[PDB]
Amino acid sequence: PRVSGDRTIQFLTDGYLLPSNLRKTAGLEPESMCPVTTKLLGQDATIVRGSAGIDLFYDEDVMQREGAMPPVIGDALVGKGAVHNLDGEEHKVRKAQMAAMAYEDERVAEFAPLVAEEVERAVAGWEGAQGNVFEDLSLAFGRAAFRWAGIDLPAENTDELVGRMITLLDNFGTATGTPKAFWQRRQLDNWAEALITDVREGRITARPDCVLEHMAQLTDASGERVDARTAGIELQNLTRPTVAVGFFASFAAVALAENPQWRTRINESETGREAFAFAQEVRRFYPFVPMFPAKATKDTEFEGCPIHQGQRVILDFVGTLHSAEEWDNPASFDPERFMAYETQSEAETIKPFIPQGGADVRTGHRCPGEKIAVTALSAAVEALARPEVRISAEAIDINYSMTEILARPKSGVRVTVASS
Ligand code: HEM
Ligand SMILES: CCCCCCCCCCCCCCCC(=O)O
Ligand SMILES: [Cl-]
Repeated sequence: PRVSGDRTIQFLTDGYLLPSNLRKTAGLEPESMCPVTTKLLGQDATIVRGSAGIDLFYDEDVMQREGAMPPVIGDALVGKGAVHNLDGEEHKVRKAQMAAMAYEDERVAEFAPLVAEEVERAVAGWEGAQGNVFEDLSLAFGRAAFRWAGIDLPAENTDELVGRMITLLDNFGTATGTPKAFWQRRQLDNWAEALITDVREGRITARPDCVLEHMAQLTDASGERVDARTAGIELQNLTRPTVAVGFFASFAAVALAENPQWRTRINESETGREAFAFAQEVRRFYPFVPMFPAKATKDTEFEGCPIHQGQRVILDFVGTLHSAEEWDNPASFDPERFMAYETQSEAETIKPFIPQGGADVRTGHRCPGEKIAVTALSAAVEALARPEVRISAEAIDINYSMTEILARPKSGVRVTVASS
């Protein structure tokens, strides 16, 4: 199944609709698990979804990541030289040092009280006032992330830097926004490089064993220290993605307005299980990652389709999270599908549940921040569900576009907290 012509522009105009549009244009039936091949940026690109597509995408014998992401996205979103671009042993060594910070249960347990504290502070600012879920909880997450990482700055400096990360996250994916994203990337990179260099030269003392200290000590596979700008880029890769949970927190507010019986179950629970399952179904249901790219390292073959060395393989995330072959009633928002699960570690066993990637965190490229993200999103869900929180139901607060990346309600979701 091919679609003719170069569809680079159609990737921009369709956003999250691109993979299902191309499958339709190729003549596949709805719910087909057949690959579809198009041309993107001058080369073939084969879009796959579902469990067999996950296995291909994460097979590092045949897939590499270097060069797979277009730099206009990647250089702005993750920075040059980031772990996302690395392959083989250099990737393994870099990923081990970053997963040691984000994915270890002891460090996640350090983050939990910080994000609960910052979320409660944001929600307190809504009392009798006009709040914004996306802007205010993204800022709360960023404040928690900076304190968690040991980035110790005056309050106004932290807020300004988190503000830059929000502006970057809110703009990297459109033609109008990309110069704004690249400007923020340069300022943030300059800031993080100077902070890393300050720690390495003794001008700033990091808390022992904190994330900032471990990023200043970042080394490569030969044993040499990674240059200071790249280490600052990796420090951002352990704080900016936490700010980005604000997108999921916006959707969670929409979902609580739309599911009042689940909201009641959360408010009446003492276990946290409903809020956890609700947070997971927000990540399953709502669009965040549209798709993700890799490049073939050698000629191979997937379900009768030839894969040429150098071409892209694109894992369709929306189509995997919404596949009728992988999920019962995938168009239904239904937290019951996660109610039997207790932790994010247990949720990893669900093979098509890949909102932040698939396969294994330490041996592959899968996101090492899912425990952090579910912790932050769960804290948001619990606070948003409380009955004094009044979530606006107007069309600009509740609806969101599927043709723009990243997606969120246009208003950010307006909220207020009832006060006497
Ligand atoms: C806001 C929710 C988040 C989403 C939707 C998200 C999504 C993703 C995705 C799709 C990937 C790529 C997986 C792959 O290459 O196969 C990724 C990688 C990564 N994420 Fe996340 N992420 C989130 C939160 C976080 C958090 C909280 C952290 C850490 C604090 C984090 C750090 C990373 C890192 C370091 C990588 C690169 C891993 C690698 O290439 O080996 N992310 N993320
Ligand atoms: C022409 C487009 C091809 C593929 C485009 C993929 C867009 C990727 C966007 C999501 C990347 C995951 C990182 C999210 C969290 C963060 O880095 O702050
Ligand atoms: Cl299911």
